[PDB]
Amino acid sequence: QIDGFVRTLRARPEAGGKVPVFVFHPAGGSTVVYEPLLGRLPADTPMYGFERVEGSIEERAQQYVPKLIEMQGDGPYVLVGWSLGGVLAYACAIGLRRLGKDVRFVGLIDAVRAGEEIPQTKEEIRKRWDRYAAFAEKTFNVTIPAIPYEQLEELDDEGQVRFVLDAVSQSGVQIPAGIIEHQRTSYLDNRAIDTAQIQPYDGHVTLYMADRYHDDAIMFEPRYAVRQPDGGWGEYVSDLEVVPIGGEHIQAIDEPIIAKVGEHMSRALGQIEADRT
Ligand SMILES: CCC(C)(C)c1ccc(S(=O)(=O)N[C@@H](Cc2ccccc2)[C@@H](O)Cc2nc(N(C)C)no2)cc1
Ligand SMILES: CCC(C)(C)c1ccc(S(=O)(=O)N[C@@H](Cc2ccccc2)[C@@H](O)Cc2nc(N(C)C)no2)cc1
Repeated sequence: QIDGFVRTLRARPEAGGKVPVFVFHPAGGSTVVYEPLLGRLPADTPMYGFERVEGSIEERAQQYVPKLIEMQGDGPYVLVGWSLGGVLAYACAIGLRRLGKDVRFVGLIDAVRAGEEIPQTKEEIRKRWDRYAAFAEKTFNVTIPAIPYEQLEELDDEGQVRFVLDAVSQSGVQIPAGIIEHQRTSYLDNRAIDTAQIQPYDGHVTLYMADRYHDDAIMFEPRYAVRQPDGGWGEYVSDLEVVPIGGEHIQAIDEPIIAKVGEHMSRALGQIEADRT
């Protein structure tokens, strides 16, 4: 079922069988988010999921790649991710092609960059914690105390979350460990994405593109309110296919919208099966 950070969603047969689909977890989720999609792919398509690991996007990809190669050798690799999962899947594609492997398909499920660039100032840090508090108040129906932003401004990201945690606690909200963990790791995944530089990629990428970011995303980061038609990826990917799916970011992995992703993706997998012969 789960081996290290690999989840089997559908095991491959001992020999032969279709090309496996590798899916990568989003922020604050496991790879069980990909079950609806699995149900929209051909019968007997294997699927394996990469769960969370620590580091820069690059350092995460560096841990996934040894395992991808252990499971699939030379290729063909099919790599899919929703949201952060999409960033991870693409990082892995970069790395696999550089090692001389065969990546046939990268499917970014609404992995869309913020419409504008995020400063790097002490003011932005203050504003981001403000937005996080408003999100946490709405999401958990609690009161978050005002933070003294001096002596937090100067810390790194982990130092910043540690301090906000001590502040929430000292105000008298005891947070379940599971929730502390989840929100810390999600926040740090967001920071990993933001500080990563996207690398050019001369393979085929498919971007499944929703209409907009959902409310909580826009509340957390207002720049998600604006989208480039190419999701920010046209800069880096010469062979980019953009498939419109409608709806919001958060509905992209739910029915009915995942039927569009699944239909399109099935034909891609069909072509790949036709050629392995
Ligand atoms: C559901 C997975 C996924 C990837 C789609 C997701 C993960 C996390 C979030 S969140 O961080 O922005 N909000 C969460 C806040 C929380 C964290 C930890 C413990 C309890 C709660 C929940 O509200 C989310 C959630 N949705 C549901 N539904 C039943 C819709 N349950 O939890 C949003 C979507
Ligand atoms: C830390 C608190 C919380 C729950 C609000 C949060 C914030 C930010 C993220 S995120 O970094 O994973 N943001 C996602 C959009 C979203 C917002 C909000 C919720 C889910 C999802 C995509 O924006 C990622 C993503 N980046 C890209 N790029 C191309 C850079 N593609 O997808 C995740 C949870």
